[PDB]
Amino acid sequence: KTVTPEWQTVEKKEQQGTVTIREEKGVRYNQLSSTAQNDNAGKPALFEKKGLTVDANGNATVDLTFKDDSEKGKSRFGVFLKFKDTKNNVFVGYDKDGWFWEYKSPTTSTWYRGSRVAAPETGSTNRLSITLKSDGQLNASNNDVNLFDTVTLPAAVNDHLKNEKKILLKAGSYDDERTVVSVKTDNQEETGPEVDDSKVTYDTIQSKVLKAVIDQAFPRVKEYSLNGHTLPGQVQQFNQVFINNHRITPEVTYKKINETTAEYLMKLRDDAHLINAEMTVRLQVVDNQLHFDVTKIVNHNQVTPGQKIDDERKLLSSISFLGNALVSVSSDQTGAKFDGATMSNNTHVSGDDHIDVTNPMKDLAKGYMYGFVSTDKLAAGVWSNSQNSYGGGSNDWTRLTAYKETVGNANYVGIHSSEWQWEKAYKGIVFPEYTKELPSAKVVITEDANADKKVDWQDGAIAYRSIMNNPQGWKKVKDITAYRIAMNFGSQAQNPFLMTLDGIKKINLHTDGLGQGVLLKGYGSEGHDSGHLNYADIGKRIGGVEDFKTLIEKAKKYGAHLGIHVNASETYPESKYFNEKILRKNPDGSYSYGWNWLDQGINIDAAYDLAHGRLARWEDLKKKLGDGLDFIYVDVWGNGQSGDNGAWATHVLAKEINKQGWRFAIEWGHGGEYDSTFHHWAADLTYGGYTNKGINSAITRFIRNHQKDAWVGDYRSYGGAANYPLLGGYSMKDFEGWQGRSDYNGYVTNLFAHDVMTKYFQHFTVSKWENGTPVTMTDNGSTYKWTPEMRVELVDADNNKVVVTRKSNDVNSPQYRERTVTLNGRVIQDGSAYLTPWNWDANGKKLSTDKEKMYYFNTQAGATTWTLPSDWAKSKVYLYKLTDQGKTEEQELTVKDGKITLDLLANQPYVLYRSKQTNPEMSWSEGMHIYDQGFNSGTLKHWTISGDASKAEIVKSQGANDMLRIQGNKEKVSLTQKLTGLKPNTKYAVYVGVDNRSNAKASITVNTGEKEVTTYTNKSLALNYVKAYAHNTRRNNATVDDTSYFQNMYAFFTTGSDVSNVTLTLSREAGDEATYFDEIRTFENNSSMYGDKHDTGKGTFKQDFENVAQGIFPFVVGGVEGVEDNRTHLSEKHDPYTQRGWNGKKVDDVIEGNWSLKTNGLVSRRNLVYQTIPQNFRFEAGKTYRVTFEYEAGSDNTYAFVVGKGEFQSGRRGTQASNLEMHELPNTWTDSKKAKKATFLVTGAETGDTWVGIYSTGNASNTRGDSGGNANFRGYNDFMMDNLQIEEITLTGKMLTENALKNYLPTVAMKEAVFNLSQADDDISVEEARAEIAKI
Ligand SMILES: [Ca+2]
Ligand SMILES: [Ca+2]
Ligand code: NA
Repeated sequence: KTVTPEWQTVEKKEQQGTVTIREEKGVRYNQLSSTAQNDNAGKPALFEKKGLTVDANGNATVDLTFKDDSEKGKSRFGVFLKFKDTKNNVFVGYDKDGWFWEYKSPTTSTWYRGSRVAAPETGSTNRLSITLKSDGQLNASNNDVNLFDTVTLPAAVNDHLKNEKKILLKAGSYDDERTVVSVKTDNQEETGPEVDDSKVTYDTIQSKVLKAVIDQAFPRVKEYSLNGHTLPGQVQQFNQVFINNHRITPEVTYKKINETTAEYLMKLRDDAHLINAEMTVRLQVVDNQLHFDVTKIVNHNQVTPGQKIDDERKLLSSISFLGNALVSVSSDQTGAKFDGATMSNNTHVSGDDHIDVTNPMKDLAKGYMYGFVSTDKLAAGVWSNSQNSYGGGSNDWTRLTAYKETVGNANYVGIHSSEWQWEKAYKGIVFPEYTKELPSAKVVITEDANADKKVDWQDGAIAYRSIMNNPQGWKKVKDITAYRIAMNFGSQAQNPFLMTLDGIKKINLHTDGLGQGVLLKGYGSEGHDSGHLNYADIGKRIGGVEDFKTLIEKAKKYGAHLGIHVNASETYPESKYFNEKILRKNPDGSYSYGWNWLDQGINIDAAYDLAHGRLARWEDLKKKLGDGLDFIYVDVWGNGQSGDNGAWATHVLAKEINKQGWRFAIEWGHGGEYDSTFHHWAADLTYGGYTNKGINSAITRFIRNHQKDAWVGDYRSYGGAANYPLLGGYSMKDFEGWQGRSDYNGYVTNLFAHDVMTKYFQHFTVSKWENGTPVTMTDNGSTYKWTPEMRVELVDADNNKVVVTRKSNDVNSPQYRERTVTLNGRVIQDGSAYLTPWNWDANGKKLSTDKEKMYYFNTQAGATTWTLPSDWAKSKVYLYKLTDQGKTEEQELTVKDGKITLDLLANQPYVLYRSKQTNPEMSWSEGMHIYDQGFNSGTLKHWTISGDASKAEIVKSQGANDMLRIQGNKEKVSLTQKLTGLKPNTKYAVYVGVDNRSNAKASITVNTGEKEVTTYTNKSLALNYVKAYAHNTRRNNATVDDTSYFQNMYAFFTTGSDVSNVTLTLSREAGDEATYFDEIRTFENNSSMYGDKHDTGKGTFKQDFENVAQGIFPFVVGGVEGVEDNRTHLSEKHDPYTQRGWNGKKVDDVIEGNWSLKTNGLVSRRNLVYQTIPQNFRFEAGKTYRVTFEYEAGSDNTYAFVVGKGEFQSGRRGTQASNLEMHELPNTWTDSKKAKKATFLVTGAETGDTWVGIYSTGNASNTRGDSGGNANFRGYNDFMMDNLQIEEITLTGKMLTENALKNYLPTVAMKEAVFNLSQADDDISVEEARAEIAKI
């Protein structure tokens, strides 16, 4: 008997309730109760379970079954996640009035308005799921009912609770009322009507191999028979359908077209429900398949896609043959069994049902995705194109429904097609024709199909592949081994298109031609989460359409497939397609705001969007890009931001995308089961926790493992299916920016550790799946039982046979986590090492004999011996070490009676070949006008060095990222290349990224043949805080000593008519310390900032922001939010939406022209938002300048103009905030219709060291009674700059007193000292000036 509670009250004396163990009905519980000495505010009864705690990766999951034992309407229950205290937490729970979320923190505390799901009824049983992630993405469901739309915690709120690991249940009291809930513990230790065929007239259609007995009155199969064996269809007559969810007995006329084909015309009429249609069903046998097809529908009501309709009831919306089993099995038959699959993304809970059809037996009426019935002799499987959904979770994608039906002494289980869809409409407007897809289902019948001398669901599964749908593009999945995100954000152009080609080339070498998948996140507009919906708006700062086309063409040669990250759920005002009609509104007419980051977005009504030309937008992208693109990754879709993102809506989206020739990929793992080939939740193992991963179904994975990356990969933490799956499963990493990750070594290692074998298996189809003994595990706050897979067999078109076997059934054994793989009887993997053949090129084509190869990888040291196949056995054999320079350290191995022994470096890939091989010339950085732009070629030979060439060399950053370094040179060292492929008489920009730790001059110089422009830096003084950038200052990316001061150094120039002798020169003067360079980028640019001219030179400096090459030049982003997707960027005009007045917006996004420099929401941070650095603009020693700009600010004194010098807050004297010269700026709308103008006099410190910038003060903003998105959208918390001008002048005392006057007047309008300033002597000295101004 159990005396041990799974739950206990917390230790805080006053937050204590009463835990008690209670065993009632079948089940055991722990009853949590509140007491008299509790309340619902500071001192509620809190409870706590060992293990239940935010996971290593910062995701909180709760999956709690319970029942409410409180008096009806008297309960206040919920879960606290990431709990710090009563006023610092996230909460999901209910009260009288239903389910809500709520969060509390200094910055922001609110809860859920908007209609709630009703609270649980007393005693009813509740399966609660809650997820809070690292994104701050909160979702919850109760008994598979979504409780609310996804909420994302704001940056401020999430950052504060990021570290909190507490997960508590709350039970609150109020006066006499108490909360009492019983949580379900982990530990818990026939007749029916007979048939009457007397009036039925049957018929038979038959192929060579399959015969089906069919009714002449209604399209139903009585039985099938293959090779004398039988399976029933629908034994009892049911001559009724459901149209628009209404029961209707059709008027049917029948006609047999030929021996294989019969068809029925079916009239459907119900005046009371405005039904008046006819349809033609066709039943056809082909080989061993029965095809059920509605071949024609006619709605006699008048309906026209695109046109509005007066009464949605006149549409023929849904057709249901539910009640007619397409195939079934009888408990009278031997081996009677049904097996089905339902959606599960919980690594602990399989989604599969395995039911013996017996009499007696349990009720069965359930939706399924895949379904099979089998006897001892035959198996059948059913397919349907139904996009029915019975609900969320396991009720979704339920294209089949299985039913128990008692007929006489027999229990039948039959598989029916779920409801079909047809004419649908949104707010009266009928959807486009292409949304309609004629209903269709198929049955396949099979004898043994995997030669194990028994007939079960697996035999159905094998047969099922010839009737099922297949995700468009699925054939490519096998050979995409290296997926990766290349990211751009905030006008920064972190990963230009042509530059991505270098990374493709790099991986090509290190993997010896394995296939790649690069997802361009921020390909459009300014980057990621900018200009959503305008899919055709390829981003100009990363190379425009021209470069994106080049990237696609040249990537083919390396098996690099490209995709783009899009969003069909949300848009920002900047966008072209942004417009009030497309926006989503709540019942009360307020906007459904999306997330606030660069700008505050607004959700869109996807239904409206579909009804109003969304297809046009895909076709524009296609017209713009042309052929070449592989896939489209649709972010967000699934979270209900944009409304209905169900099976039906998702199918329609996928068809739009597919129709352009593109593959479909989604974020959601629940999502797009019918069409997707890639799910981020499945692929990125460390994200969302154990309940948000891939499809946990042996049946589904059996069927489709080779077609998509959608499965449960290896992640020991998550347990269950995730504890070393035998088929592996794609595990993703990256090094080109995503989530601040730019470490290259770990990318390749992971690739061989997990993905090579995962992809090997995808070159075969599963044919046998054998499970072992149930085993007990304990993780993520529970103890649960799990049946692992023990043996999987796969097969090939050419009869090759792979056999994967787990080396132990014992979960405590380490060999539980080990497998052996045999190819045709021969061992290719055992435990930590494998030696796999790989006989396919990057694009999956068969490699020619002479190019066939094997890969070796071993996660430990130690010798391993391998038997060679017959065609390698009597041969020479060469081992190569694979590095970022390709094949290295060639080594002839010794073969000994068909065996070789490898004793090599652990976690290092090697490739074996039958003959000597060489690496090819990569043509690095091609199209970028320079060779090896990022120093990946292992050599500086291409550079003309001048000086002591030993003082320059390529070195690796702390992120394994190659860089040029010059150091310890006692004389000038310089490296020169000629710029290639330039256009005559054309304006250009070039930058090299530079991080200079020496005071010595580090310079970039272009010489056009007609002119020479130069730009230089001394010791760098600005840390790099751009999260998506390779050389930001995170440890894993730091240059050296855990810091990075990398910033782009520019030179602007113009070619003359002769381009044959344009050279670029990086150089460094004498110094001991190091300068590091990386990433030389040269590109067309039409700015003119230097005395109204383009070329770098003397003259007044002006930035109107209209022709910025990249970034926020001459500023660089500061440390105000640490290394981050910085919330300062170039904002784009789209009038009226981005300007004053629209939706109550208080300030302009763009002050003049089409572009301005916008900061969003960074108020009250006490830190530098951005600053100049000397290499972008140098305030020269002793000279005085007049800095001038126009600006908008939505609150008084939230942002300030600052003059500083040296490295800000570097711990050196006077680099502190106090010591900056600071000018707080007032708001620009309360008393003005346009941006105000600022003027400052700045004199360069003698250390050549000075800079100016914008600082976020400690003052609070003033949102004028607004809040939420309204507050964000309207710019109370924003700051915009435009029309910068810096101009050298002659400092004089008078000059100072005049500028002071202008700066002190605004105070005077709400004195005598200031009047006296205005009549200061024309020749006041700078001293007396400062004297007087100080006294004001
Ligand atoms: Ca079999
Ligand atoms: Ca402008
Ligand atoms: Na923007």
